[PDB]
Amino acid sequence: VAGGGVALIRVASKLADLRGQNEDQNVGIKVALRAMEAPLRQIVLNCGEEPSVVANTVKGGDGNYGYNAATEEYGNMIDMGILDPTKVTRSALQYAASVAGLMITTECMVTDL
Amino acid sequence: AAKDVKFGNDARVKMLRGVNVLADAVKVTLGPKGRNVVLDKSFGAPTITKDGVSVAREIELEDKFENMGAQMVKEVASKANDAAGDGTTTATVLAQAIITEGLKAVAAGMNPMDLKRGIDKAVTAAVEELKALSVPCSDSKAIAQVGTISANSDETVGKLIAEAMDKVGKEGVITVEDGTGLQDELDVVEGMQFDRGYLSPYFINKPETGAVELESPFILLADKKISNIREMLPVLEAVAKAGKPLLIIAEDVEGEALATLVVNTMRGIVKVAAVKAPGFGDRRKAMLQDIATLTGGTVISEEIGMELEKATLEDLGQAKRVVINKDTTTIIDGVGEEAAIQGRVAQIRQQIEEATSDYDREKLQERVAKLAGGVAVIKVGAATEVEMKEKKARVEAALHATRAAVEEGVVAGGGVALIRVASKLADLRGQNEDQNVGIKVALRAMEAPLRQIVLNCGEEPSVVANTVKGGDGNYGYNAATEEYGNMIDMGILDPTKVTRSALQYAASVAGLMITTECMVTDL
Amino acid sequence: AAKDVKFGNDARVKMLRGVNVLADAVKVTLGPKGRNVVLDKSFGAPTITKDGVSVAREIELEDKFENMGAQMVKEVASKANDAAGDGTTTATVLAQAIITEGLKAVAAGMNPMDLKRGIDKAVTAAVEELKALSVPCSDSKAIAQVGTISANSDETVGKLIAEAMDKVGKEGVITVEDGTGLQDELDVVEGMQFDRGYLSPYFINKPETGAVELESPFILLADKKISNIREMLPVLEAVAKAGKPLLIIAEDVEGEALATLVVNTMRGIVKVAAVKAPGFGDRRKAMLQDIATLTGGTVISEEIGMELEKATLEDLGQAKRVVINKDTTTIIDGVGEEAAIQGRVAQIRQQIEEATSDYDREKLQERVAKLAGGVAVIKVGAATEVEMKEKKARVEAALHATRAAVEEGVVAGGGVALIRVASKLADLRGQNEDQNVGIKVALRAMEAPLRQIVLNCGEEPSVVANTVKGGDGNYGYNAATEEYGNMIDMGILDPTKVTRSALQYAASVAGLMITTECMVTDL
Repeated sequence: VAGGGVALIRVASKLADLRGQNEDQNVGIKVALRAMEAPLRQIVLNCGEEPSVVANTVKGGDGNYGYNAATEEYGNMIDMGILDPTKVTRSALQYAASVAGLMITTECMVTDL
Repeated sequence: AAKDVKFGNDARVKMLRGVNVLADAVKVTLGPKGRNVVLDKSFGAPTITKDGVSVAREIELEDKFENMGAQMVKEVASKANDAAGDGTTTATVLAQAIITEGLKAVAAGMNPMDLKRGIDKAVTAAVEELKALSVPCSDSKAIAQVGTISANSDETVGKLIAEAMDKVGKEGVITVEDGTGLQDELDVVEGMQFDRGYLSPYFINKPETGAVELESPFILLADKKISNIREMLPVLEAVAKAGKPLLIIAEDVEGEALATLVVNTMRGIVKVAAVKAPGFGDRRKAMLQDIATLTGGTVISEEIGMELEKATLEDLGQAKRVVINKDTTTIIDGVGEEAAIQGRVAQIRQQIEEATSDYDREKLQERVAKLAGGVAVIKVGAATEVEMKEKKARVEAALHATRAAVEEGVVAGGGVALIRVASKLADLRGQNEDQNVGIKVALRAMEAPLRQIVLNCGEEPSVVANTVKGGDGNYGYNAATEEYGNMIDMGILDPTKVTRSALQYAASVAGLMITTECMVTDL
Repeated sequence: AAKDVKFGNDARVKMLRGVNVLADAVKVTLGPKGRNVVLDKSFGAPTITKDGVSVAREIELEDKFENMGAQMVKEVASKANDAAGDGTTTATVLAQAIITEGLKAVAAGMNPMDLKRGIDKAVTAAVEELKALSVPCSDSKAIAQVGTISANSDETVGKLIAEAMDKVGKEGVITVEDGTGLQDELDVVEGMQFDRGYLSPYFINKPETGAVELESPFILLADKKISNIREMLPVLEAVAKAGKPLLIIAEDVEGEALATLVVNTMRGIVKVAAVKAPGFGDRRKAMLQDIATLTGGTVISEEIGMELEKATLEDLGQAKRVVINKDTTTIIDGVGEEAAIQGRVAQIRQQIEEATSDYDREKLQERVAKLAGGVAVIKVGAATEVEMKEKKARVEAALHATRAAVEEGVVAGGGVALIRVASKLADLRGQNEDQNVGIKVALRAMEAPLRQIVLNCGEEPSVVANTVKGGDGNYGYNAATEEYGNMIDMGILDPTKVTRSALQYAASVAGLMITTECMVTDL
C-alpha cells in the first residue's frame, strides 16, 4: 500500500460515516480515525515541515497521492516507489489498538510499596 | 555599595527570565479573546483587568538582574504608547520574541553586533513595506470611519472627531470634556498648545492617564530660571488666597528649592504645576509673549527689571482649563483680550511679510498658527452621567487613533500587517550569515502578535499564521468572528504609526539587550 | 515592591482554595437549619452568629493568592445584597459552585472563553425563566402578605409597610424610626432621596448597617469641587459652634485637603459627611436648587460669585435627620418653607407643561416627584424598649424585602426557584461543546443553594434535589417543616430580584476568575 502514512489516511477518510451503538462508541471510532493520521504527521514533523498543512493537502487529493518526505514533494507514492507491505501497516494498527484498548480501562492500580 | 556583576550568558539568562515574566503576564490580554489579569491592591479588593499597560506597570521582580531585564523592556515599550497612543503590549510581545531567539543565536556563538545589524535591517525594510501597505485616511469620510471603528463602531463618535477636525484642521488641537446634558457640543475657543511636559512626574493630577488637569488656573509667566521659592512666595500666597491652582511657565524650574517645595510640600495645600517655556533663545521670549497675551497675563523678565518678589495676581494670566502631560501643555481657554490676541496675530503676520529668510518665516507662522488656530472643545453629552463618562472615554480613544491615522494611514489589524510584511522579506540578506540569522530572527518575531492573539482564541497559531502568510494583501484572520477575510473590509485595522513604533521600539531594546556583556547592580 | 506572579492552573488552585474557605465558612449558616459561626473579638467575648454577611466580612487569608480569590468573590457577592437587599450568601454558594466545576473543565483543556460564554448563556435564559416563574406583588393585599412573611409572619409589620407604601407610593421613600411608646406612628414629612453615597467609607456612623445617621445636621450646598479646607474653615467653625453635624453636598470633594481633614481630622471633634451633588451638567445645578429650597438653604455657586469663604450659617440648610449609605442619601425632614417648596414644585410643573422633548419632560417630573413626594416615617412602637428595638429591625428587613418584591415579583424560596429554572434548561446548547459544558456547569451550580440547605437539615441533598426537580411549578422542599409542597402556598418565597442578582453576580466573578491567566501580588 502507499507508504509515508498515506494508506492509513485514505482508510480513515473512507470511514467518516462509521458509527457505533452510542455516542461514547462514536467517540472511540473518531479517536481511532484521528490516530490514523499520526504516522504521516510525525514523518512530516521530523522533516521540519508543518504536519497540519501537509496532512490537509494529502487528505485533499486521493488515491496514492502523498507527501515524499525525502524530496519534500507531493506526488504518487507508488510511482515514487514509497511502499509499505500491507502486512506491517495492518499489524502496526492492530497491536496499537489492542494495547491501547487495554490501558484504557483502569479502575484501580496495585503495586509494591 | 558593593555590587554584583554579571557577564555574558549569565547576564543573558537573567534578562531573558525577567523579560519572560513581564511579557507572559502582559500578553495574556492580547486580542478580542484576551484573558483577565488580577492585580492585588492593599487598598481593597483586587483589580481584574485586560489592560496590558496596567499589568506591566505592576511588574517588578525580586532578582535584581531579572528585574533589570523587565524594567528595560518596560521603559522602551512605553515609548510606543507615548508616541503612537498604543503599541506597548505588541512592543513587549515582539521584544520578547526578538530577545528570545537573538540570545539563543548569541549563545550559539554568533556575533551579537552582526545579529543586531541583521535585526535592524529587517526592521528598516519592514517599515518601508508597512508604509506601502498603508491606506491613507484624509477625507472626512475616512476620518469618520476610523473614528467609529475606534469608538467600537459608534457612528456618533466618528462624526464628532470628523466635525472637530474639520472645524480646526486635522493637525489642530482638539480636547474632550464632560457634556452639560444629552446633546454633544463643539466649540473652537481661544487656546494654544506647545510641546513641553510637566517638570516633575509627581505633578500628575486626578487624570489616571498620566496627565494633569487644572480648572481655572493662574498662569505664571517668568523667563527666569526659578530654583528657589523665596522670590516667588508672595505670588504663591496670593494664588492660595484665590484658591485657584497655578501653572508655572518659566525658562526652567530647578529642583533646589522651588521644584522641591512645589512638589514635596504642595501635596494638598495647593495645586501647582510647572513646565518649561517653549523654544530657546530669542524665540523663547517671543513665544512667552504670545502665551501672555493669549492668557491675558504679563511675563516677568529680569531684562526689564521685573521682580517676581513683586509679581501680583494681575500679572498672572488665567485659562478655563490647562492639561499638561509627559511632553505637552495645552492652554484650553485663555482669558485673554480678543482684540489683543488679534492684534498680536496681526503684528506677527506683518513680521512674516517682512521676513528675510525661510527660517524666520517658518517659525513666525508657526506662532500665528498657534494663536490664530484655537482649540476645538468637544463636550460629550449623554442620557446619564455614566453613559456620558463612558462615551467620553471612547471619544478620547478614537480621537488619538484617528489623529495617528491621518498622520500615517491605517493597516490590517490583528497582527496581520506585521506577518504580511514579514512574508515579503523572505529573500532579504545581509553582509554575512550572522546578519542573515539576525534578519530571520526579526522576521519570525513579527509573527508573535498574531500567534498570541490566535492562542488566546483557543485556536492553533501555527496553522492560522501559515494560512494568513499564504494569502496576500490585507487578507487575514478575524479573531473576533474567527473567520478569514479582508482585514480592512472587516474593519479590523491599526494606525500604521502604532504598528511601526511597536516594531521599532521592540527592536531597539532587543538590540541593546542582545549586545550587552555586563550587568551591574547592588547586592 | 518585588512581586510574586502566577500563571494558569497555579493561579487556579490558589483562587479555588481562597474561595472554598470563604464559601464553606459562610454557607454553614444557610437555611432554617443553618449552623452557627464563632467570630473572635479582641474587644471581649466571641460573637456567635448565623449572619453569612458578618462571617464573610471577617474572612481574610494568609496566602496572598488565595486571599485574592476570596476578596474577589466577596466584592461581587456583596453587590447582590446592595442591589436587592439580600443574596450575598447565595451568591457566594453559587460562585463557589460555578468556579469549582469551571476550573475543572479549564484544567481538562477546555477553552475558558467558551466555557464563560456557555455559563453566560445559561444565566441569560435562566433569568428569563425566573421572570416567567415570578408572581407579581402590587396590590396592598400582596404587599402586606410579603411584608408579614418577611416579618416572620407578623401581620402588623405587613400592615405598616402596606400603609406606608400606600401613603407615599410603592417606589416612594420610607424610613423606620424608634417609637415614642406602644402605638406605631406613620407620618409623611418634607424630605427627599437621591442616588449618591458617602464619599469616604470612613464616614460610617453608629449604624453598624454600613450607613450614617445625622441628627439635625446642617446641609452645605456648593456646586464647586472642594479639594482644600481653607475656603471652608469659617463655615466649619460656625457649624462647630452650633454643635450640630454637617452634610456637605458639593459637585465633588477631593481627597487633597478637604476629604483628608474631614475624615482623618474630624474623628470626634465634629460629625461631617460628604456626598456628590446628584446628576451632572445643568441638571446637577437644578437639582441642587431643589435640595436647597427643600432644606431651606442656599447653594454657593462660583458662577454667581458665591464665596465659601463667606458662607454663613444662614446659607446652610437643615433637616431633622439625614441617612447616607454606599450609594444613597436621604434627607428625612427638610426645614424648608412649605410655600417655597410648593412654589418650586409648581414652577417645575409648569416647565414640564412647556417641555419640548420626552427627555426633558421625564427628568423634569422626576424632580417634582422627589420634592412633591416627601418621606414616609414609620415609628415602631412596642410595650418594652427591647420589643420596640426588635420589631423595628423586623420592619426594616420586611421593608426591603417588600420593595424588592414590588419591583420584580416573588419566587419559590428555599433554593427551589433556581433548581426549577435549571430543570427546564436541560436542552439548552451553544455555539460548540465547550460552550455546552459551560452551560451544564451553570445549571448544576443552580442546585447548590438547595442542596446546602438540605445538608444543614441532616437530610440527603441529592435525594431532595432529585425529587424537587422531578416536580413542577412552585413545588419544592420546605426545610423548615421538612416536607415537600407548594413553596408559594407554604409562604416560602424570595423576591425574584434577589435570586436574580445572586445568580448574575455569582456568574460574573465565576466568569472573570475562569478567564484569568495571571495573578500579581507583593511577595
